[PDB]
Amino acid sequence: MQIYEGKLTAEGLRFGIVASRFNHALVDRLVEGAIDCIVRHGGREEDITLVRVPGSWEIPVAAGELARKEDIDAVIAIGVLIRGATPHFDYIASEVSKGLANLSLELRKPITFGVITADTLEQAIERAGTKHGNKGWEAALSAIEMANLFKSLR
Amino acid sequence: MQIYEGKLTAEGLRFGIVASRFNHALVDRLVEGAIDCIVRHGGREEDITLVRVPGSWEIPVAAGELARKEDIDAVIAIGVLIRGATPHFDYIASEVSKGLANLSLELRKPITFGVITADTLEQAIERAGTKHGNKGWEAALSAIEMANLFKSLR
Amino acid sequence: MQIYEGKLTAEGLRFGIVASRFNHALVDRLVEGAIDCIVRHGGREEDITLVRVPGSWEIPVAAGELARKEDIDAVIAIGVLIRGATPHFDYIASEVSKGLANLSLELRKPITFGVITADTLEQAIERAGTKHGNKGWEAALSAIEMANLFKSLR
Amino acid sequence: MQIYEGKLTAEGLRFGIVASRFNHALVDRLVEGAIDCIVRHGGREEDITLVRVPGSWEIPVAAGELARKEDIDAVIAIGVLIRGATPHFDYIASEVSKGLANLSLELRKPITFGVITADTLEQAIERAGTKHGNKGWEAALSAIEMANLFKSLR
Amino acid sequence: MQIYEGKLTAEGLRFGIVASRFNHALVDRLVEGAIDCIVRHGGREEDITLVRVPGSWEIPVAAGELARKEDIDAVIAIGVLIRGATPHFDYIASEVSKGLANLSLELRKPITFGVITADTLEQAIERAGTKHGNKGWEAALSAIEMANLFKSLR
Amino acid sequence: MQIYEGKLTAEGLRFGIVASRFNHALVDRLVEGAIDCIVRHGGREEDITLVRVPGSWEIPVAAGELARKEDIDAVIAIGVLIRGATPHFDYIASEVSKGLANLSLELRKPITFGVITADTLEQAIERAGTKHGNKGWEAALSAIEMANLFKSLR
Amino acid sequence: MQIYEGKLTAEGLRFGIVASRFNHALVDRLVEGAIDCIVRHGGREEDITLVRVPGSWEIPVAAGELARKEDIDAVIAIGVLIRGATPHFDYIASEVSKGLANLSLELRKPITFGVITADTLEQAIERAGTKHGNKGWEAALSAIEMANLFKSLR
Repeated sequence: MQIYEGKLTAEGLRFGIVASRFNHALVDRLVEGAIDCIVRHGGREEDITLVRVPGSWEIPVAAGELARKEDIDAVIAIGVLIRGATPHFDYIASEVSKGLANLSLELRKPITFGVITADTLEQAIERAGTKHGNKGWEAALSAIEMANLFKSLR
Repeated sequence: MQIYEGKLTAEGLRFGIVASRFNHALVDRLVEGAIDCIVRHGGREEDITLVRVPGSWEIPVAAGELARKEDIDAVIAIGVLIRGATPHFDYIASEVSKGLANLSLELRKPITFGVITADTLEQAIERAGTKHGNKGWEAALSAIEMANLFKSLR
Repeated sequence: MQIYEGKLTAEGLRFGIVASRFNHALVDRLVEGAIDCIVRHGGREEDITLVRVPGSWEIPVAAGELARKEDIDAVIAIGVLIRGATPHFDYIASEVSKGLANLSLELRKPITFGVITADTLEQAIERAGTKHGNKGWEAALSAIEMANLFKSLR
Repeated sequence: MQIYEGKLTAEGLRFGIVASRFNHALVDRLVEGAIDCIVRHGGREEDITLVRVPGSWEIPVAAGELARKEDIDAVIAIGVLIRGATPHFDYIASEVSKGLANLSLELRKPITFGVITADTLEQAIERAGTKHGNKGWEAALSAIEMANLFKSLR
Repeated sequence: MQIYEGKLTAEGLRFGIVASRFNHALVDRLVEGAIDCIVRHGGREEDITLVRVPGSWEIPVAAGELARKEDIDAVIAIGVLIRGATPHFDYIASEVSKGLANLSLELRKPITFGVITADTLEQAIERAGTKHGNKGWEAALSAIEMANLFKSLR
Repeated sequence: MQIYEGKLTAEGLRFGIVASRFNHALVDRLVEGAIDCIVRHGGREEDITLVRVPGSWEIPVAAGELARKEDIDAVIAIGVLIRGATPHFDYIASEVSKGLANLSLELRKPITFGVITADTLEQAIERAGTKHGNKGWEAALSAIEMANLFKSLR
Repeated sequence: MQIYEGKLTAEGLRFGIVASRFNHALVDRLVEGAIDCIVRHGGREEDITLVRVPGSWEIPVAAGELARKEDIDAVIAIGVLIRGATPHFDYIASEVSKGLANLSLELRKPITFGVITADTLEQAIERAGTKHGNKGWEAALSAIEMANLFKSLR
């Protein structure tokens, strides 16, 4: 059988991170976790490009610029959405996830989903470096794997 | 009437399988079922390409690379999503299904959906080689049929 | 006012029918109804092309091949989805409807929706040749009208 | 500041109306409303093109043909969907709205949404020329404004 | 086996329609439906004879005159009965259905039943061109089939 | 289309009225209403023939004599049934309506149904010249229309 | 038949608007809506006369002065009443509506009713440029139609 897979060593890999600023007390923990994952898997901090945008709505259009760079191997999208009183959350979460997924297919380049979409603040806290882990660290680990996979698959 | 259909013998057919790693104790049973269905329908194991990706989110972008290969007749997407506490599942399930369906139409090549989308762990276990069958085996059987069909349709 | 409309006589019209095999005891009644509608409206059975696929998921990619044929005036998509225990139904029904609607716009050719999307088995039986009619007959009648319409509109 | 807006006089404007036939006792009041709004705003009835299609599902593909005409300034989509027993309504309403919205962007031409999407028959009756007005008349007024706006914006 | 059936093309067929005036806001949609079905199946509008009578009670005696015409191939009976406070409805619906059924047998000529017999106003509205279709259109389609059938059977 | 209808002017028309005597305090108001309708629509009182019978049961056999007269253009049947304690009402109401409907078809002559069939005395009072109108006036108006119709239809 | 109607183009039309000041946060949205409706239907802002009065009670006497002007084609009355704790609202709403209706008849000149009469503050907000529209815009549209009508009717 032909088997393709990505290892988890990040030597020589170059990452773009797009991180929104809303809910920054939680997004900043996700960014810390993504950078930590990259660096302790052997990626250099100098080969990370960090783009900041105001809210999760603006993540896609910035990720589309970063993922078009030839010297970016994968993009990690980071943000925190917490449901408020209206259906606003539904439309933002829907379009942020659709836009990143579409951009990954269009550009044929891994874009990983480090965006929390929580009903409650407690759930967001749990996923931003407390009892359910750190979704930024997880999205960066996925991006390492996918960049390594794409060195033979793409 | 002109009637087009695919038979279920897999001699000479070449398959791509993209299988995510999350929930691997269940995904691995789906992969076993897909390979068994191919091989005991006459397909050779050497004509299977298996691509591993970290999560269901990353299945589409890998399936788009595999489906673009001229020597792949059909792609079988395999993964297991189980709803958690937040709406995350909804956005991942929505984009994985949308991306695979879109890629199948864009590339005019059968891509079959062996991805469980369960509300509970019990429902995923049921569909991964226990009391409700094996969705990997089912998605491979669909891909056999579709690849045969496309020998005259495409 | 300029008024465009399609009549319901099917002389000289050529139809493609894509029908899935899952829930075949019901889909086969929808296929009977579509062929009967075409033939008793004056269409010839020789000018029907029937393509079988395993499940509703595979309808779109087969319909995209049939709709691209220059000698097919309209495509009728036929299948039966019944909700199960998990959200699987939602993702399949969503992508089958999206893919067919998208193909119709991309290819500028009528593709009619004879796909039952039922919560219960009883509702599917009602719509497959019993007390609420036959959705295959209805989708064929719509395709007759739209093909005649497009003789002047397209 | 530069300010662009459309007035509501319809002299010289040319409209396409696509109206489905299902629920025709209500759709026909919406069509009456749209024509009345155009004509009493100064538009000529001869400058209306009316296309009939069988159901709301078929509105998009017909609107795509009408909106491509160089001599059509805006398209008004008219139809009535009323929820039935199954989830069918959800998929039809979803793709009709998606397809019109997408066509408007692709063709860079206003397409207005005079499609009722009601849970009950009572709600549809209210919106088709009774206590909550006439959605046909409203979609026509929007299309007059948009066609005038696009004489300077487009 | 000898098989007799009628097709649904209406070329050269000549219809009588008897339509009562009570509940005319609904009956008039049934009449619209019957004429539309005839005409778009290929029947000429000039070959329709429309007789108006005051109530459903008077439909039979008028249908008896129309069905005796040698140049009428089938009669379509159209009316709307809605149950009131007394048992009146029962006696009217009973004799209207009995009288049409008896006339069809006595005159050996198809007479189709496009008469709504509803418990509620809502039910009548549903059946006169809204969510349960148009009983006029249905009774016309039956009369087209029956007139064609009788060209070989009678 | 050929269109047959009756106007509501009664000049030269000749009517037979058969009215029972039971519940005469109510039937006599129905008779007043029928004569008033005829006369103020231009019919002459001299061209009315009134036949009295004891009960609603006897209306049909008397109406069959009046309808056979060559110089009677239409017959109006008038009576009031009110449900009692036993099923008697059901059998009388059933046979009176059946007999009148049958005679109209046999004799090919309009016979209109001005017979109240009420569950309560209050419902009969409502329909005999109070809050729900006068069923004798209504049956006479129907007979005027049908006699004028039959001048061209019969 | 002779048919008189007003179109909705406002070229050359001259309007008087009488608007009270109580509940001005809402009345001022109604005034914006009336002026916008006039101007975007082709009326000139220079041909509007606006009269301010303290409360709805004072609208009639000011409207009677404006309606008597030979160069005013129609008057639009604008104000917002919201029920308070006492029956005061009833007497004010009753006399404002009576006075305007009476003046319109006495002076034979259209006076349109853009006065909200609400039980609650929420209902007034809904009708002053939010979810149930803008009653000032609606009263202006009615005044445009009636002024055009009276060019031939008066």
